[PDB]
Amino acid sequence: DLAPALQALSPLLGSWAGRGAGKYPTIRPFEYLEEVVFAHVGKPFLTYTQQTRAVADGKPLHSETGYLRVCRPGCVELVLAHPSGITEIEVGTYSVTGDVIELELSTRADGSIGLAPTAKEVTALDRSYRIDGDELSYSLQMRAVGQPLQDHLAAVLHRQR
Repeated sequence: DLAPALQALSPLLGSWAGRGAGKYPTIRPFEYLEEVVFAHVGKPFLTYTQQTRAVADGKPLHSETGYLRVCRPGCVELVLAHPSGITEIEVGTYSVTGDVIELELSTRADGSIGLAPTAKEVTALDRSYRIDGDELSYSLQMRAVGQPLQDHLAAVLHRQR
């Protein structure tokens, strides 16, 4: 069933929902609801899809989709497409301390960003995830549009039954 390489990350499997917030020097702050699903097809990667929407009415905001590859246990390659015309490969590592998993990834660690002709100029993304039991939280930092690498999105999600 589950590929051996994915065993440490098995607590990610399933559906998660919660709420977060975003900011950047070039935009107004905002908040969002978020739904994520992690699944697999028997190979050494997880599938991942995310949709966010406005807190007030539920209007679609951002989404992302792709794969969390486990090269060899302890190392990850996150490969993502964004509907904003951007692709992202973040590379990094994780650690398990009991029911806590900490994952740290970045495009800056031999990752990649691709920009469609009409996309905004994003040049680096860093992600820090913590899965603690039924709570998943993250912070994402971004370097883009003339601004230095800094906090951009963060959320807390909870495992759905």
